[PDB]
Amino acid sequence: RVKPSASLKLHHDLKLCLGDHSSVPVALKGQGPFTLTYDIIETFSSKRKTFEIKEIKTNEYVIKTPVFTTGGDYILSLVSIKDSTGCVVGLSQPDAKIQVRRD
Repeated sequence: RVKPSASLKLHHDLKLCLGDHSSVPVALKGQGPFTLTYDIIETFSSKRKTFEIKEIKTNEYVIKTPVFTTGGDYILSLVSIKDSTGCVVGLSQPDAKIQVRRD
């Protein structure tokens, strides 16, 4: 039994322009086919984005965050992960920040 999760390698906020997307490298936790769910959430209000990649067997995967067509402030956090037996684990490990601006 393992406690799976994610540990982002991007160790600070990202400076983007408008219409920019980002790429946050994450050395993920949990060894085996895990369903990795994470939230790219806005601190701006509630445009919380959610992405789920099943059976991540990587433990070192750089994530590509969707294009931000508006300068704002976002945090990529971890929602939940899933063991290959179908066991969802509450993810609470380091998060990333994506700060988008308008050029």
